Amino acid sequence: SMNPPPPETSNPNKPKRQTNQLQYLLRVVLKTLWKHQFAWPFQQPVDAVKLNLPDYYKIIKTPMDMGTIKKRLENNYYWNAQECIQDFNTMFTNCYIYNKPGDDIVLMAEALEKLFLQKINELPTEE
Ligand SMILES: Cc1noc(C)c1-c1cc(O)cc([C@@H](O)c2cccnc2)c1
Repeated sequence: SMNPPPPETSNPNKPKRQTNQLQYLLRVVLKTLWKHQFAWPFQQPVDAVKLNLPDYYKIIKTPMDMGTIKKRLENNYYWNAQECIQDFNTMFTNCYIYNKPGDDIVLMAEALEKLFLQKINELPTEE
């Protein structure tokens, strides 16, 4: 079995812009979620081969993870904060679609999501 290519993190054709909100997403939001005790399953793309989940990429067609998000932030991939917020949302929603409501991995995602939303409440206004 095989994993798909990861989500795009480099594209010289895509216009880029640094914004105070993007800087906050890296320096506050991502950094805080990354250090959380439940972050580890989310720090890299799901390796469906290693985890013996052959159905994963049949069910999840818009994959996303914090490793990818970290690279997109550090390598200035984004034009705006909404693109980055959408990536986090995709990551959470994927987890909830693929797994069962009770599952440990779901409780971990929910903890991270609660935290994420608290941090998004302090998103600075655009300079
Ligand atoms: C994220 C995500 N979304 O769907 C799946 C499935 C994962 C996932 C990713 C991993 O890297 C490891 C594990 C699994 O071994 C685990 C981790 C923690 C608790 N309970 C189970 C699950």
